[PDB]
Amino acid sequence: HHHATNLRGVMAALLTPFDQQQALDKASLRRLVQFNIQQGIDGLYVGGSTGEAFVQSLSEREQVLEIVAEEAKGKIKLIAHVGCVSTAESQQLAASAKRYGFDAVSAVTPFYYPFSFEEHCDHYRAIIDSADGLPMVVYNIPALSGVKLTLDQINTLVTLPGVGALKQTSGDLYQMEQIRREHPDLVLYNGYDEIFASGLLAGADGGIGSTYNIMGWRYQGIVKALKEGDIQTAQKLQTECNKVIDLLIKTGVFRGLKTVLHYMDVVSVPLCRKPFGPVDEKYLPELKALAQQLMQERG
Amino acid sequence: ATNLRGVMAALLTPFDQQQALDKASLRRLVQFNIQQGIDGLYVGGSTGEAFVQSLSEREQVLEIVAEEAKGKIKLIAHVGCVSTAESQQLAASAKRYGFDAVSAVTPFYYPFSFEEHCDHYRAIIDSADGLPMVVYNIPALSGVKLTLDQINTLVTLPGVGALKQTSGDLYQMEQIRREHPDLVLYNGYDEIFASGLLAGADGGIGSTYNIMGWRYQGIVKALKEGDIQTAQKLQTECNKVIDLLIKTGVFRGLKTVLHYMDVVSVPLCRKPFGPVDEKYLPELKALAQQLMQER
Amino acid sequence: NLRGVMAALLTPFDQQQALDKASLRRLVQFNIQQGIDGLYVGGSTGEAFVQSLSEREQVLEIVAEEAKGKIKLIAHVGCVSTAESQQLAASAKRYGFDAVSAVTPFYYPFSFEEHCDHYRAIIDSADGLPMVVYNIPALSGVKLTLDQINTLVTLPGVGALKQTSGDLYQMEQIRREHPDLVLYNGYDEIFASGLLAGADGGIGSTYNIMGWRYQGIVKALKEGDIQTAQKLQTECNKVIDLLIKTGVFRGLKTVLHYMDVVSVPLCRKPFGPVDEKYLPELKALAQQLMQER
Amino acid sequence: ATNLRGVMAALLTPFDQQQALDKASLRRLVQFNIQQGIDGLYVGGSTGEAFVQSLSEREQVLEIVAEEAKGKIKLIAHVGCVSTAESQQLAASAKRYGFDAVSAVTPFYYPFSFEEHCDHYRAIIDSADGLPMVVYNIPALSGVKLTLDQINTLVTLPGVGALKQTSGDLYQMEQIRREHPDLVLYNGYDEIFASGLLAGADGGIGSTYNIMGWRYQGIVKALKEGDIQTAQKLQTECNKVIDLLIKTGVFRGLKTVLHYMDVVSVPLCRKPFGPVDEKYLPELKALAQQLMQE
Repeated sequence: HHHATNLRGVMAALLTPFDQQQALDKASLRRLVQFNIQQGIDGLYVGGSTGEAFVQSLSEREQVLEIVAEEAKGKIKLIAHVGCVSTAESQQLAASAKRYGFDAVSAVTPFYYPFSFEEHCDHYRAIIDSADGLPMVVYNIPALSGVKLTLDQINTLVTLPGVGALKQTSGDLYQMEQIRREHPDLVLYNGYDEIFASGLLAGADGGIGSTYNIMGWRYQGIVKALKEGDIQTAQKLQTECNKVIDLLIKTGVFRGLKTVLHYMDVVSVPLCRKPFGPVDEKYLPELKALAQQLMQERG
Repeated sequence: ATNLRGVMAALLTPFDQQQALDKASLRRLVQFNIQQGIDGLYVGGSTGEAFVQSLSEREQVLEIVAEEAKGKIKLIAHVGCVSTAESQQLAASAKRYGFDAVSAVTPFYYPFSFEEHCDHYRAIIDSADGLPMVVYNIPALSGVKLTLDQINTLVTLPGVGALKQTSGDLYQMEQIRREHPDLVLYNGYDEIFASGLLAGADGGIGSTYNIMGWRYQGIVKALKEGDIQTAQKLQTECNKVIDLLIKTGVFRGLKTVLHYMDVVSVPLCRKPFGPVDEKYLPELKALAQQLMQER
Repeated sequence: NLRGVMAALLTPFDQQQALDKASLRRLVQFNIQQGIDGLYVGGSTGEAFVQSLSEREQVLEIVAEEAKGKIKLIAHVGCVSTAESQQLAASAKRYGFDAVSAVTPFYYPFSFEEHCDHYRAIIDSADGLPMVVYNIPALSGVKLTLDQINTLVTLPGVGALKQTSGDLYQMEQIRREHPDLVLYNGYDEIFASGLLAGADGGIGSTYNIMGWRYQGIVKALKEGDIQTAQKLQTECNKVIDLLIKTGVFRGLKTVLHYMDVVSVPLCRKPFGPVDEKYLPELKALAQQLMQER
Repeated sequence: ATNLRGVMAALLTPFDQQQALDKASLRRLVQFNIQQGIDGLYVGGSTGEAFVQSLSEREQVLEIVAEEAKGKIKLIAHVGCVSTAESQQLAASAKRYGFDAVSAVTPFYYPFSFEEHCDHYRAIIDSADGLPMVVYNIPALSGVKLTLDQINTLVTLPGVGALKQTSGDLYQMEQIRREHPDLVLYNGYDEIFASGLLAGADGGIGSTYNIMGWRYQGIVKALKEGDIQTAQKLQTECNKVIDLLIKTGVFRGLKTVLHYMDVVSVPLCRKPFGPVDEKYLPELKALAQQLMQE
């Protein structure tokens, strides 16, 4: 619990680049990992939902995990999202994660089927087992999983021996604050980017997100401002993030960020995997507009 | 409507053993919010148990409070009912009693269209005869689930002045604040106050304010001179209290505390609300001594 | 005797949104002739939650003058407030009603225990009338569990469940668990299915236009005329499609306008009027419905 | 696709204690389904624990089923994954084992535009290569809240000859049937099967049919002659079991009953499904004996 103090920070949810055939664009991936590190991001959360995990294989996921150890180990933090519906698939990646040098593992509450809470804790323990002492980030996302944990349940999920943090992809800051109060040293990752500033105020000590792949820096400043006690530009940074977040809801959060990064020239093909479609044409104007904008406010 | 910007207590409505309006306690509770340091009042809301009162009851409360408080603070009158005609009767009555504004929850139970909602609000803003209207939004209890634009359109309606945002979505809070720079934006849920501010609210209307509304102005102060640590500490001490209220049942809890603060005489809510569980009293009893000693 | 096809009465208003007594009366009659086993008085469909207690009492009385000893009359006295529900109940007794009803009190979060008392007080104030416990999650948000349902349908004084839920598994667990219990289908649109899983009746809105069509669904099922039921239900749903699109209450009131029963087809504000463009179909529908019976 | 009409068992996938596919108990469970009265089997669906298998495992299951059942009865391959191409791979495979029908769940987890679903269902029809498709809808587990128009646009995509309707909204079932007199219409919730047939459904695909598909076939029958009273008794007894199988957990519960009837060797579901509770064994045991006789 205390051992996980380091896992604190702003961590990007790495996208997975794909080629004209839907295959892993291995080259574009390699670039993106850099694009991220030169932004000054604290760490990368690899193979999560943003990372398109669920339209890939145990193998394909493992290539990414690997192709990212070669690059980003030692320098920044690496959390490996090893989560599948199957517990055994999860432990395969947890051990592949231990192998490849990773700093922590993480798993989405398994989904589609309605598992009990006892079943949920057994899923997690077994992935920790196979983690061979790597920290666990329990990954909580009701919107998309369909899972609905009480407070007490969530309290129990994070005091399992080997649990080090919480991805809280939830909009409830009453709960976010209740979690802090309860576990005063827990590493509490804000998960919805549209409310980072707000989540930090309730007891977060960092976050994870997908938008960082194109404007990471904005999020670090918000942390700085709060440390400082400068409530004013903190809100300027939240506010500008959501004008981008606003547009990435309109286009498609993944195919938007990728159709951006194609303009920043870090992706040969901005595609997501089927069944996800191509971005609609008329956004290209503004998408082209946003890459062009974002490159200059950094440099 | 900067006059409306503020920490407004959602006034509770006192009853007696026989479930009758307790006007002694109404008046005291009104004074105990003045002396406490509140910017204003929001009378006859959900928190005031509006929907277990008759119109005549909601009128006698309005009248008393303007009697005790007009000129002394801002007063908003929640005049909302499911019926437009009931709602207008109360708008007229609020205007009569000298109120600064009126408010009305989205009308509920039956499905109404968004056009029908707006006409509801047009009709009310009119019987209100010049009072500016606070649109009242509480989706979890109303069951009305408004989009963003729809909410942009309700707030530009003729003679709408403010939005009570009783929502937990601090993304939508920002999108309103960023799209209506001037708008008086009230935070609804007491437990995200600090963060609702950050997201872009300029104040709040809240039920627990009735017992520790300094702690929420104390939140506002703390945030304005960048003392995050006192602010978070407050919210935290607010939620500590909100955790107990959520367990005891919030209105009856809140009243039972004022019953130990000697303000309210019978700590009842109306049937079918029940009494507070006898087991919770020492914790409420000593929340009050605790709280009386902080003020 | 509470068992049957029991039409949820609409409250016809005049051009000033006041109780159109003549039409009210014309609708009691216009229903009475359809075969309907009874009329459900002052429920949601009766626009009750946009009337004062007086106006609701006004209806209970008028109707009970047009109807008592002829058909079954059920009085929905439910408000959010227990005291107010109690009043409408004692009235329903005075006017000599067959049963009272009371939808789970809504808006505020009440405990199931708190609910239970609500009904205990209303069963006392109805002074020996039986209660129709009136479930409706969609509109009230009250999300009842089977176990909670089980105690409520066996509170001493209660005698029936208005099961306004499209969950036909739960219908059967209830028929199973209380084999005698009277239990009304609430969705007009799954009535056929609902008797199949074990409702033995319906309290419904759209019965005000076609009680017989529903009655003849009950016939066919009873008579194993499975082909018939469907045919009917399908024509009973081709309307419900229409009415859902029109505005339902207004839709029905209008149809009763083009049937010469209701002088002015209006609901109270905030329900506005029926769009103009849907008047032809409603008129055609009206003039297709008088043909049958 | 009128030939696809009927009561189909949603096939369970037997596993051993290593969580490896138990191939001798698969074939047995297939033979037990055939011997039982079934019109056909629906393979590697949610009931088949699809979403905890790999593509390989899903393919090896199918193969065993088509070796054992093709010709004899009707065969539907649930080839649905989140990814279109994985569905596409399972699709062609499904055709190599000479299946009658292909199926796929509306892709889940990520929110997909309706358009993006329609294409997905086309790409799988292409690969199905002449095998009809069974649009499989199940809002409760998928979180995909399809409307009426949307659904009508699906089931008229060219190639689609069935809808699996695992939605408990029997008004929607009538609208779909009123609009589509010839569409095969599989009831998906076993606990409202009678009521769903009355609403429109002419077929069924379900998990409980693995232990009492004859009861379900009798409902179709009972109904069609106009014997409501037995349809009723049947559905009420079908429902008595589901009460049971919900308490224990449904797949494992069923795997247990199936174990007692000498069909499945090890009644395990793949983690994170837990084992069934020891306390429920008496009654689960007791249910098997009841059903073998009946």
